[PDB]
Amino acid sequence: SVDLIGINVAGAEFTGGKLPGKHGTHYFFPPEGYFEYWSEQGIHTVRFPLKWERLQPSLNAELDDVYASLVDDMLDQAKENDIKVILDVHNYARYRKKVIGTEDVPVSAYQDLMERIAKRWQGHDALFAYDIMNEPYGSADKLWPAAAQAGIDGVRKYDKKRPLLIEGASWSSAARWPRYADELLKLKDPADNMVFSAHVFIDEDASGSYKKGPGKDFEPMIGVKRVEPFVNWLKEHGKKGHIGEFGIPNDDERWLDAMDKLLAYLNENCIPINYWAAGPSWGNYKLSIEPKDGEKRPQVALLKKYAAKDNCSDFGPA
Ligand SMILES: OC[C@H]1O[C@@H](O[C@H]2[C@H](O)[C@@H](O)[C@H](O)O[C@@H]2CO)[C@H](O)[C@@H](O)[C@@H]1O
Repeated sequence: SVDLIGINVAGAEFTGGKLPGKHGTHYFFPPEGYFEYWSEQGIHTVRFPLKWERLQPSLNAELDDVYASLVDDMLDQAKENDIKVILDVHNYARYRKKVIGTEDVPVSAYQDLMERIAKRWQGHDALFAYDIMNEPYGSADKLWPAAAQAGIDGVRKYDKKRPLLIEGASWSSAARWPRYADELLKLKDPADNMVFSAHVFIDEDASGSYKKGPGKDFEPMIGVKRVEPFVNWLKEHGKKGHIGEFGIPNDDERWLDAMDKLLAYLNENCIPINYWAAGPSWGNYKLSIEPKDGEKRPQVALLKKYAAKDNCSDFGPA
């Protein structure tokens, strides 16, 4: 099913500078019992970041069985708790700091990664979709459309049914989406099941740092206004959409009001959201909705409120 309400469960992509790194020290998968809390809160879809270099420490070669087995176990526990998972290659269109499409990371190497991801997990009932790359940016922007096509071709060799979540240039900015997304119109999916996925924060520079508070003259519809360029481009071109990353601090009611207004707008257009972020090792991270003693998480009640209003059967907009 297409749930409008989902969460990011981050941690497996942490500490990108430590490769391969050590599980429990540099990166973190959900412990056993982790998904139980979110299942009882009525959350049934999870977006799960992964690091390409840990999945595949050598281009064009087999996946690392140790890290991939941690993914196996995660998907099993999601199935235990009635959760479907979006796998997210959280790599900014780069492998070991080099852009997909340059000499050292040819698009064929990216295609090989996605072939291997799809081959290993297409048979897993808990797998919902592939977010084939998180936030292309910078020098990756011009090369990203060609990379995306190779990623699509790779998955479709082994999985011809699941949705493919296609992010855009410029950190997949929702507010800036129409400036660059026309180049994504050339993408071809034999299965005709692509969904575009933009990201939005409502701080000053949309970086999600929230260095400052809402400030005076704060516009509660700011979240709606920053996703309107994305949703209107989807309507103009007859495409389907998704918001794969959005989060707010827990310390100002004005943030919550804007998140309510955003979720209402997304509901009216059948656009799913993945809140950024839950996860087992976030510590004091200001956007975390993971339960923490000496923290309250008023974003969760808002998510649950709109999960009960979800009467969409497919990705919108209409
Ligand atoms: O949006 C999350 C993403 O933002 C990056 O900051 C961008 C920002 O998105 C953009 O709106 C602004 O104009 O430029 C900055 C970059 O200088 C940030 O670098 C990422 O870590 C983050 O994932």
